[PDB]
Amino acid sequence: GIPYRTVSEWLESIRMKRYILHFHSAGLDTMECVLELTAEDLTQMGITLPGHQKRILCSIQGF
Ligand SMILES: [Cl-]
Repeated sequence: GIPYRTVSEWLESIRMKRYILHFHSAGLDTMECVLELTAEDLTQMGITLPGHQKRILCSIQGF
């Protein structure tokens, strides 16, 4: 990939679309915006549950 074309498609595929507003209000609206995200970025974004951070960060590493 990137094997996803939209942030929304990517999040849905990893079952984290519950965090879609968190990504948009932090101005991350394309796949290229997310490639270098860290657990610190997620926390600051309000995504703090560790298994969810892991789900998201593992997915990006898997691209
Ligand atoms: Cl993109």
